Amino acid sequence: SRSYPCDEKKQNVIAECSNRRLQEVPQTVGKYVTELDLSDNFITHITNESFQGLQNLTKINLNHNPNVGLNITDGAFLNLKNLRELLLEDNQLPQIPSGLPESLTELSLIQNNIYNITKEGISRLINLKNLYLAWNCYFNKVCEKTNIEDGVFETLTNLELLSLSFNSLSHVPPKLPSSLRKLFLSNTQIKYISEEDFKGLINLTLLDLSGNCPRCFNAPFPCVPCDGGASINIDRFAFQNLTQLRYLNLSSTSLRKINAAWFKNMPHLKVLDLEFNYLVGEIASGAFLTMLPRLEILDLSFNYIKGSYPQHINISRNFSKLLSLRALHLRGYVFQELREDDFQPLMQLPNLSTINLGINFIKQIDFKLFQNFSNLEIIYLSENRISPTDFEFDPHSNFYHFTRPLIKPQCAAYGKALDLSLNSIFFIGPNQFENLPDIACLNLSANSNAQVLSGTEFSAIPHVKYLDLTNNRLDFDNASALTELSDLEVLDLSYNSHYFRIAGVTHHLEFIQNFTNLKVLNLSHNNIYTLTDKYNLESKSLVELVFSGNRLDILWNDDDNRYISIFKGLKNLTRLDLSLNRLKHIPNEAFLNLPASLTELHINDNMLKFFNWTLLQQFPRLELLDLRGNKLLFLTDSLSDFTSSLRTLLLSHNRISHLPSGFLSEVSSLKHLDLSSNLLKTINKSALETKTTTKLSMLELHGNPFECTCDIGDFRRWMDEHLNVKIPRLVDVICASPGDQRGKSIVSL
Amino acid sequence: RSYPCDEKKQVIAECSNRRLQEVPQTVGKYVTELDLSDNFITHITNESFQGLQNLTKINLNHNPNVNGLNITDGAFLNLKNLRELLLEDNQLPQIPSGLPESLTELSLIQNNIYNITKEGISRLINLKNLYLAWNCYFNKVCEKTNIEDGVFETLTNLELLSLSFNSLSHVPPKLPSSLRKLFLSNTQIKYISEEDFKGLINLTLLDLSGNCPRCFNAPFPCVPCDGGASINIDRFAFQNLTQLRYLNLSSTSLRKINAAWFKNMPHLKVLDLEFNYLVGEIASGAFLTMLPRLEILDLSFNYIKGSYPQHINISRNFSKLLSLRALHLRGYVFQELREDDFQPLMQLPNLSTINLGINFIKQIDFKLFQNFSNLEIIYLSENRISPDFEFDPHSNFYHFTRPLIKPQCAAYGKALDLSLNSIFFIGPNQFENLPDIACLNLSANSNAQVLSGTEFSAIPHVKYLDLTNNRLDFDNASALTELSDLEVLDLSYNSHYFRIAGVTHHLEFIQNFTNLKVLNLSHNNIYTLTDKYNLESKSLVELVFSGNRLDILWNDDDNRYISIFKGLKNLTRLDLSLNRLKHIPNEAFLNLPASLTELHINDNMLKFFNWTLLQQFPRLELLDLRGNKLLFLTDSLSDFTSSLRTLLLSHNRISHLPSGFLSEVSSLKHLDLSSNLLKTINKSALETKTTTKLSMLELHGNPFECTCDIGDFRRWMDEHLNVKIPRLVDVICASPGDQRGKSIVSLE
Ligand SMILES: *[C@@H]1O[C@H](CO)[C@@H](O[C@@H]2O[C@H](CO)[C@@H](O[C@@H]3O[C@H](CO)[C@@H](O)[C@H](O[C@H]4O[C@H](CO)[C@@H](O)[C@H](O)[C@@H]4O)[C@@H]3O)[C@H](O)[C@H]2NC(C)=O)[C@H](O)[C@H]1NC(C)=O
Ligand SMILES: *[C@@H]1O[C@H](CO)[C@@H](O[C@@H]2O[C@H](CO)[C@@H](O[C@@H]3O[C@H](CO)[C@@H](O)[C@H](O[C@H]4O[C@H](CO)[C@@H](O)[C@H](O)[C@@H]4O)[C@@H]3O)[C@H](O)[C@H]2NC(C)=O)[C@H](O)[C@H]1NC(C)=O
Ligand SMILES: *[C@@H]1O[C@H](CO)[C@@H](O[C@@H]2O[C@H](CO)[C@@H](O[C@@H]3O[C@H](CO)[C@@H](O)[C@H](O[C@H]4O[C@H](CO)[C@@H](O)[C@H](O)[C@@H]4O)[C@@H]3O)[C@H](O)[C@H]2NC(C)=O)[C@H](O)[C@H]1NC(C)=O
Ligand SMILES: *[C@@H]1O[C@H](CO)[C@@H](O[C@@H]2O[C@H](CO)[C@@H](O[C@@H]3O[C@H](CO)[C@@H](O)[C@H](O)[C@@H]3O)[C@H](O)[C@H]2NC(C)=O)[C@H](O)[C@H]1NC(C)=O
Ligand SMILES: *[C@@H]1O[C@H](CO)[C@@H](O[C@@H]2O[C@H](CO)[C@@H](O)[C@H](O)[C@H]2NC(C)=O)[C@H](O)[C@H]1NC(C)=O
Ligand SMILES: *[C@@H]1O[C@H](CO)[C@@H](O[C@@H]2O[C@H](CO)[C@@H](O)[C@H](O)[C@H]2NC(C)=O)[C@H](O)[C@H]1NC(C)=O
Ligand SMILES: CCCCCn1cc(-c2ccccc2)nc1N
Ligand SMILES: CCCCCn1cc(-c2ccccc2)nc1N
Ligand SMILES: *[C@@H]1O[C@H](CO)[C@@H](O)[C@H](O)[C@H]1NC(C)=O
Ligand SMILES: *[C@@H]1O[C@H](CO)[C@@H](O)[C@H](O)[C@H]1NC(C)=O
Ligand SMILES: *[C@@H]1O[C@H](CO)[C@@H](O)[C@H](O)[C@H]1NC(C)=O
Ligand SMILES: *[C@@H]1O[C@H](CO)[C@@H](O)[C@H](O)[C@H]1NC(C)=O
Ligand SMILES: *[C@@H]1O[C@H](CO)[C@@H](O)[C@H](O)[C@H]1NC(C)=O
Ligand SMILES: *[C@@H]1O[C@H](CO)[C@@H](O)[C@H](O)[C@H]1NC(C)=O
Ligand SMILES: *[C@@H]1O[C@H](CO)[C@@H](O)[C@H](O)[C@H]1NC(C)=O
Repeated sequence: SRSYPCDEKKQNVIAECSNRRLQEVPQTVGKYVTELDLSDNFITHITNESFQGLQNLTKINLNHNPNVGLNITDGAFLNLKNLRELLLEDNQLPQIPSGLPESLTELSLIQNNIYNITKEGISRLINLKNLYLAWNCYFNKVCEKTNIEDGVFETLTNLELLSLSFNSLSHVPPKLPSSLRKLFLSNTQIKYISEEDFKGLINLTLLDLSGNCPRCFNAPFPCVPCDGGASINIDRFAFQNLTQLRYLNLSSTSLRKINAAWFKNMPHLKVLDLEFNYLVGEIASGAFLTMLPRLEILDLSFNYIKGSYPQHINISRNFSKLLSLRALHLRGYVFQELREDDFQPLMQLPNLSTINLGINFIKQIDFKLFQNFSNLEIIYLSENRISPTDFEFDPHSNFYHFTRPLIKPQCAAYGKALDLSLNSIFFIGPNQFENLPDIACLNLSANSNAQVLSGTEFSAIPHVKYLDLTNNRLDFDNASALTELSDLEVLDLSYNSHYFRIAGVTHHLEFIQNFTNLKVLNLSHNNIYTLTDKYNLESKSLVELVFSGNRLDILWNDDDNRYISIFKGLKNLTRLDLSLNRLKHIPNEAFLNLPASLTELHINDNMLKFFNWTLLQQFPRLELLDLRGNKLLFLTDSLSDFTSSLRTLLLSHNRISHLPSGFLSEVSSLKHLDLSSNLLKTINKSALETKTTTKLSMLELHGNPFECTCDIGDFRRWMDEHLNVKIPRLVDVICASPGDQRGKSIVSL
Repeated sequence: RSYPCDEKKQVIAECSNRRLQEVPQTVGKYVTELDLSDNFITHITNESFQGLQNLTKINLNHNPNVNGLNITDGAFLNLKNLRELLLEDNQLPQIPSGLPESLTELSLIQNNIYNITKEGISRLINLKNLYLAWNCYFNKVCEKTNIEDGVFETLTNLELLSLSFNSLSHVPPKLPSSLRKLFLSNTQIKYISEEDFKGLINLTLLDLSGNCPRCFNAPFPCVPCDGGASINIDRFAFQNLTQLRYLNLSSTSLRKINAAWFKNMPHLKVLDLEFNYLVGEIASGAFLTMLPRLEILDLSFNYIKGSYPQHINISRNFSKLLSLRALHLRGYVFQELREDDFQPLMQLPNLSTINLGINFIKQIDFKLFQNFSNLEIIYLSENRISPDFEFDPHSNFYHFTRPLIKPQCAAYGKALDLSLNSIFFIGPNQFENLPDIACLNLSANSNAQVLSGTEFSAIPHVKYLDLTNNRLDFDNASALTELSDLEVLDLSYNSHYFRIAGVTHHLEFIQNFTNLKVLNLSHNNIYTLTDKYNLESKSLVELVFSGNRLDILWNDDDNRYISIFKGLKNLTRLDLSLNRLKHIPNEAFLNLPASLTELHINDNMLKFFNWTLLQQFPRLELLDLRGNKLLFLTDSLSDFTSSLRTLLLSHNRISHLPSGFLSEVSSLKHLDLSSNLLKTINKSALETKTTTKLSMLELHGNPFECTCDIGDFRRWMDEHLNVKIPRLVDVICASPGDQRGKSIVSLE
């Protein structure tokens, strides 16, 4: 049938029931459901009856109930004989619930109020593979020191992952099972790591001891250093028997000195995180660098000496021993100048593909040094000074750094990438790119660049294919701009509105036609409303034009003809975005002059009161039409007369009060119709008049003010009979009248 | 209570933009000025104003609002005192027939009138001001304007005539000599003869701009004279224009200005010559000797296309402009300004404003601004220094008329605006040899430096400093402290480094200012500070903290910022709008300065507000909680404040009003409950023994139930007519249907 209140669907069966304002566990769930997600509802109480007839559930998620404490009686879950993954995060739980099923393999209890880790609660769960207990007591939270009953984990003999981070521990719990692979103990106020602490865990691949004896200067959180800001104290033989270790996080442990012999017996170490320490000394001289022959990722970010600004970065020769190194991060070291000889030790590494020098206030760089490298793919120099919920930190993300790729992947994919974003390159000199290697992806966003590009500024790197010049203040006064880059495929000129705003300066966009291979052009949020000389955009190649956040309302205004064909010369164009252009009306001749090659057309978030549906006869490839967030007052009754290509029609956030007789099913093409957040109070039988298939497989109707009287029943039978038409969010397809039905789903009466 | 207009005296009916479909027949019969603009009115007849004799002014602009306005012959003619009639933007195809002989002002701007006729105009002999601009222009489909010979001749009191933006081709003959102001911009007149203005001895303003326009880079469809020739003005065309004060010749494609045009023009004060081709004349400039009483000279946008000369070339004869107060040279385009290039201007005694905006200037020898007698405004924005219808028919077409520098900044003294330049850091000699500057603009220079307490030492008296839209790195606690006289500091939109956790942010310098009155930290995304977590000043009166992250600063797991504003002991005004606050901790709220009079927490997401806590705020006059998610008010609000005059609660989720709330506090003049969820206002809500001192209660936008029991509130309204409820048309019944859309003030 049609499931309510959850949306149920099957994979190699999952009832997503989240964020639905549910007051208690709905009882109408399907029977063959394996994975239920009740996250973000308003459930206050779980008992042994809440999931009575669903013994085929292997996964329940009750995270963030009740959002804006959750009461769970003992053994509530005890009957669920297949339950393996139980997620109870962010629930103000005061203790680990009693009587959890011996079946559990995964138990998350992140972001609760649990300070007593106890055998009664945990020792029964001998199938546990992952247990997450992070973030129950941290920062200035009002909470107790955490109590870990002795030997509480030693039963958990297939335990592979244990996370106790952001809890007050003081010391590494004794008696962990040697099954452990991943041990997270970040920000647990442990000052001292003894020889005994992990002697037994011979399978460990990840150890996280970060933020114990933190470096607190400029902490974005309440930060409590060890006494005299001292180093975490790691015993000489603490990592002796950790032969399988692959991931070592030692960020913010106030390290000044690394004991090289710590790495003696972990020659498979792949990822070493050493951010926010005091290692300027160790970076220039460290022995430990010789002990890391398989290391792929080394993170030394934010080791700057406070108030210190050395002229040069000082890199030990021993970096030349890091033969497997793939990515080196050296943000926040802070130094003025980068010279060829400062990086000799890295030049011979065969796999060094990422070098990250973000946020170092670098003033000058000798670009020729990147030339002398095996296979640099990513040169990240963003944010230097080159010149011509309810909690703040995601419990599931890295705490010390953003985890996203450095360069957008769609740019990096083209080849070698140079990111000079967020510098002070306000003008591109004639030699600013001399001695660079053959860059394919270049980022110059947010340099306050205010110049007049003219066909020569990129001569030294003519093979750029993806060029980001967003958030600058370019002065488009020359028609040869960027014409030197004849392989250019993607050009992003978003947020260069500064000069476009000014009537009196010129604005030349002619250079666009000069590329034989330009595919994607983003002119968004430029406030374009007047151009000089040539009023039209032209390209034989261009496939996608993004023109959001401009002033087509002025370009196409009734008293001016000059821009009536503005986009017509884009002969290859399939995708066009005209959103956010304050259009109240589009002149018919202007709509007719959009390229007939369009398959996708967005005019969302404007101000349209009317739309000439007849004009779609001229767009025989048009598959997606998006008119969301306008003021449209009705629809045409003749849609099938005007297109046989349209598959998706998005009409949400408009003012439609009536759906025409023979609308739904007369148009063969249409798969997906979105009428959410309109002014429909019913749907007439006659709009449901049916042909073939109807082909409609998705119809959105949430947010309309349906009159839930016996009038609607025609539509209800229709839904009942056309179960191939997915209606999402049934709990939001709600009745506005009369008062007895007000606020309920239309499906529930 | 008037309806549907809002009425008031000195008697004026403000009835605009109200969705009305006919002229209302329920307008007070005393009303003298009536404004019905922006309504949906389609028809006007001799009935529409039948009971409103005594009307002196009617505004019908822009009806119907989103065909046109149909007006019958004689519709208005029974209105015998009617002086001002405004009919702009109504798609009138003709001047309406049989208008009353009493009219002194008639405005027909923005219609489809291409025929000016005696039948329409010639008996309207009391006319002082006739506006017919913008009826045919650009690529509008419209006809060349036909002016019946002599049509203006009987208008012998006509002082102002505006025909701009119509296709005229020639100056109309037979203009009455009572004319003071004649507007003929963009009328396609290529030639001015000696006859055209021969009798106009009272003219103080002539506007001939946009005839033979300079079309290069035009922001509108532009049609040049052939060859781009200049307007052709006869040597004697201004013989008798002895009273002329304003002459506008912008965009007339002038290469050469004939000095003799000014032979008989001793009072010219304002001369506008933008968008011509006058680079040569600026250098040679015979005409200048003719204009020793001129006050304003606008020479902006005379740049030669694709010419970037090294220097500006200013004729020595500029020194004859002895009454010049303001010189505008935007858009000349030149590389460098040397002292010798402005010699001619250095002895002009009243030259207070020099405007060099948008010239792409790279180097300025700043010491040259000392040899000036009394420059008050040095405007150098937008250079290059280093270390319906598009146009408003009531505004200048060739430039914005706002002030160059903000008045609040210029009022302090000499002013220097280097906004939108490329001063990405202030070098150590960036300001030497400047005049004693009191108002300084450095907005939008992409400045990224660590200000450290010496960068402004050569202009140590600045009192208003604008550093907006930069990317400053707040890493030295002595930044700006060399400005001991500083009173206003704007640091808005410097979010760049503020949004990065790993860099330092030191705001300690705030404390060092003995005279700091206004501080703007808006839109900086402030969420973390280094070492010192508190703002402190003994002087500060106003702090703007909108668009930051108080949600993070005061989150529940961190206490370091719980007194962030307590040390602002003198503060009266505080804006916490736009900080994504879902809740304020009680301790953080009680730590706001006890001295506050005006507190804004609008446009957050506050679900709850602790009203109790207003006990700690005995000077609190204005509290703004608009644009939140508040579900309710307290029961006993007088228990908590005796000072509150204005409470703004619009756009919240309040559905029930507490007993006696409308008279509960009695310091309160303004209560705004618009756009909430009130269905009605119960009897218990109006119970008091105190007299209410409320004078404005706002309720539009609540979904009222218009059943018979809204009667009690209707009665209270009827009884409390001192309590203004504006916008009664929008105080609307949500129910029952068939009462839907109607103002609660109707029915049973
Ligand atoms: C110290 O360094 C260590 C070693 O790098 C670091 O360990 C990593 O922590 C992250 C953060 O939890 C782990 O990432 C998770 O891995 C699981 C398992 O596949 C994913 O499901 C998670 O993704 C979900 O959540 C994300 C964020 O909300 C979403 O982006 C996504 O939609 C998912 O729903 C998440 O990636 C990571 O696996 C470990 N690394 C290893 C190898 O185990 C540790 O965090 C550092 N310590 C601190 C305090 O930063
Ligand atoms: C060529 O130069 C001349 C001389 O400078 C210039 O004449 C000026 O035109 C403007 C634009 O109309 C006039 O400004 C108006 O003056 C009246 C009367 O005092 C005001 O009502 C107007 O203000 C209303 O409208 C404004 C804009 O909507 C609103 O901001 C304001 O709040 C009011 O509602 C308006 O200021 C100006 O008076 C004349 N100057 C003189 C001395 O008479 C002419 O515009 C120039 N020509 C072109 C095409 O630019
Ligand atoms: C940074 O914050 C500062 C300080 O708040 C801010 O400067 C202030 O801007 C306001 C404008 O919002 C100025 O107040 C105006 O002053 C004029 C001039 O006389 C008055 O006409 C105004 O009153 C009318 O308009 C108000 C609404 O704007 C109505 O409230 C009023 O009833 C009238 O209709 C108005 O009060 C104030 O003078 C300045 N202060 C200073 C010192 O300049 C600055 O704009 C902010 N910066 C940025 C970049 O946003
Ligand atoms: C300027 O416009 C361009 C082109 O539209 C923007 O780049 C495009 O960004 C969209 C996301 O908005 C990308 O689509 C996404 O790609 C991923 C990766 O396969 C996919 O998982 C997502 O579901 C989605 O489809 C698209 O690839 C990307 N295109 C290019 C050529 O980069 C760009 O972001 C806009 N610039 C700015 C500043 O907004
Ligand atoms: C060029 O650099 C800019 C600025 O660093 C990058 O912009 C960031 O993009 C990410 C990825 O989506 C956003 O989530 C960040 O918020 C952006 N930061 C800012 C300040 O805008 C940009 O993506 C880079 N361009 C490419 C092609 O890699
Ligand atoms: C300093 O310079 C900036 C930029 O020229 C001025 O900002 C403009 O202010 C006006 C007038 O209020 C606004 O209408 C414009 O939109 C603003 N433009 C920009 C780019 O922000 C600023 O007001 C000047 N400051 C002072 C004190 O004069
Ligand atoms: C990695 C972050 C270092 C924070 C301290 N610091 C240092 C500077 C700075 C250093 C050198 C030049 C200019 C500025 N700015 C700041 N904010
Ligand atoms: C006043 C308007 C001039 C318009 C043409 N122009 C000229 C320049 C330019 C000139 C000289 C240096 C840098 C830029 N930029 C532009 N856009
Ligand atoms: C370099 O990377 C290649 C390809 O992934 C891999 O085969 C090899 O192990 C790496 N070389 C070294 C010395 O680690
Ligand atoms: C760009 O193309 C146009 C016409 O297609 C041509 O006029 C112009 O010379 C070209 N400019 C170059 C290649 O720099
Ligand atoms: C049209 O677009 C496709 C890519 O979508 C491309 O292969 C082709 O070269 C384009 N046409 C021209 C003439 O460039
Ligand atoms: C659609 O456009 C054409 C002009 O292209 C026009 O003739 C027709 O009247 C228009 N239809 C509507 C409803 O505007
Ligand atoms: C012009 O300046 C002179 C000399 O400084 C002064 O005497 C005179 O009063 C000023 N006149 C005006 C109108 O400002
Ligand atoms: C407190 O503010 C007022 C208002 O500006 C001012 O008069 C007084 O001097 C201020 N306190 C100082 C400057 O210490
Ligand atoms: C508001 O403030 C008082 C004093 O801090 C507090 O104790 C009271 O519980 C709060 N009110 C609400 C509704 O939480």
